[PDB]
Amino acid sequence: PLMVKVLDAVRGSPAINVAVHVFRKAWEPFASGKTSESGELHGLTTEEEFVEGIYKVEIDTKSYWKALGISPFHEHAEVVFTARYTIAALLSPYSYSTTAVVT
Amino acid sequence: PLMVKVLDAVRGSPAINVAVHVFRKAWEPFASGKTSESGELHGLTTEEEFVEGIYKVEIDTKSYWKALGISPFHEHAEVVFTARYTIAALLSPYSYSTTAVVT
Amino acid sequence: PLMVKVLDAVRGSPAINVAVHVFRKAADDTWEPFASGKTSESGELHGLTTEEEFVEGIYKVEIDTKSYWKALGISPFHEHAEVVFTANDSGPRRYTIAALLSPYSYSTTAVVTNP
Amino acid sequence: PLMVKVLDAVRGSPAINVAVHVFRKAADDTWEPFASGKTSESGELHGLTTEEEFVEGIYKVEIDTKSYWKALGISPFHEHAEVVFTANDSGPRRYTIAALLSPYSYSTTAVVTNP
Ligand SMILES: O=C(O)c1ccccc1Nc1ccccc1
Ligand SMILES: O=C(O)c1ccccc1Nc1ccccc1
Ligand SMILES: [Ca+2]
Ligand SMILES: [Ca+2]
Ligand SMILES: [Ca+2]
Ligand SMILES: [Ca+2]
Repeated sequence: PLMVKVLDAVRGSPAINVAVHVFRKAWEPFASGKTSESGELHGLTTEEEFVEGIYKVEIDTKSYWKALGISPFHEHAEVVFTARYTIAALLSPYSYSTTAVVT
Repeated sequence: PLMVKVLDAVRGSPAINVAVHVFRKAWEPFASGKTSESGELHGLTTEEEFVEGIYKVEIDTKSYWKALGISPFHEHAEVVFTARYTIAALLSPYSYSTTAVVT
Repeated sequence: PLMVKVLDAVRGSPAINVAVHVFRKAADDTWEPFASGKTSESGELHGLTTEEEFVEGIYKVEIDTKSYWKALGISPFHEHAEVVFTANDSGPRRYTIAALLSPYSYSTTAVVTNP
Repeated sequence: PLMVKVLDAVRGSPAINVAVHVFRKAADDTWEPFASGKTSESGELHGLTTEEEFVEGIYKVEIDTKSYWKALGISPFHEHAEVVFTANDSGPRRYTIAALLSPYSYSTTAVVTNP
C-alpha cells in the first residue's frame, strides 16, 4: 500500500541505501527502511496497519549526500499528507521535489 | 533501453494515453507511442537502434490536459539530452519537471 | 536574512496569502516557534526575521498548503510543506527558500548568499 | 512582457550568465529567432522584448544548460531546456518563465499576469 522511491538528479541514478522513516500523526513512528539498489523501498506497511490519517515521509537526504562527498542544504526530503500510494523524491544538493501517485 | 513515464501532479495519478515522441538530432523522428494505464511507455526502441547522440523526448501534455478539461500553459513537457534510460515527467497545468535516471 | 517565495503550478500565479511558519530546533529536540508571516501579492514573504534574531541552528519552514488549496476549491493531498535545514553554521548567510506547489507535489530549492 | 529566471540546484545559487534564446514558430513551422540574452547576477533576464514586438504565437525558450554545467565542471545530461508555449492568444499577458536546473533534471513553471 505504500512504496517510496528516491532518485538522484546530480548523478542521474537511483538513490541507494537511503533511510526513509514514516510517521503517523497522533508523530508515532509508523514504518521505516532503506532504499534498495533500485532506489525503491517496498514492504513498509500492510493494508491492516495503513489507516486513514496524516502521515509524514522523511527521507534522510543529508546522510545520502554526505556519503557521496557532497555538501547538502536540507536535513531531509519529505511529504506530509492526508491519506496504493507511491511517494517519489527527486534529490539535488540544494533542492528536492516530492510527489505522490495514488493508483 | 528507453522508457518514459508520465505522472499527473494535480490528480495524483499516472498520466494515461499521453503521446510521447522521441527525436534524434541529424530532428529525425526516432520513436513514439502512448503511455499505458500505468503512465509508462515501454518498447520505444531497441539496443541496436539507440546509438549515442542527441535526443529529444516530447510529451504532448497539451492534449492530455485538454482532454481533462483543464487549460494548460505549455505545448509539451520535454527533455533534450546527450546519450537503460528512464525519462520521467511530472505534469501540472503551468509547470513540469523532467528527470532522467540511467541504470 | 530569510525570504520565502511560493508559486502556484495549477493557476500559473504567485501563491498569495499563504501562511508560512518558521521554527527552530530547541535543545530538547522540540520545535520552537521562531517567526511567521503570509506571502504577498508577489508570492514573497520578506521581513520574517532580523540578523540579530537569526542565529545558527536547525530551522523548519512550514508552508500551509492545505488552507491555500482548500480556499481555492482544490483538493490538497499535501497537508503542509516541512522544509528543514541547518542555517548559519559557518557564519551568517542569507537564505531564499522557494516552493512550487501542486496538489500532489511540491518542489523546493534554496538560494544561499554570503552578505 | 517576458522574463526568465534560472536557479542552480547544485550550488544553491542563481544561475548566472546563462544563455537564453527565444524563438517564435513561423508560418512554415520552423523556429524563427525572436530575442535572446543572458541571465544576470540574480539569475534573471529582463529586457528580452517589448510589448510592440511580443505578438501572439508559439514561443520556445531555450536555456543553454550544457554550457552552464560544462563551465562549472559538471556533467550535463541536459543539452538545453526547450520551454514551448502559446502566448497572448486571448490578448497581451506578461510571462515569467522560471527554471530550476540540475544535471539530470529540470523543473519549470510559468507565472502569467494580465497587465
Ligand atoms: O516516479 C518514478 O518512477 C520516477 C522514475 C524515474 C525518474 C523520476 C521519477 N519520479 C519523479 C520524477 C520527477 C519528479 C519527481 C518524481
Ligand atoms: O521564481 C523564483 O523567483 C524563484 C526564486 C528562488 C528560487 C526558486 C524560484 N522559482 C522556482 C522554484 C522551484 C521550482 C522552479 C522555480
Ligand atoms: Ca475518512
Ligand atoms: Ca562517444
Ligand atoms: Ca557553527
Ligand atoms: Ca488569438
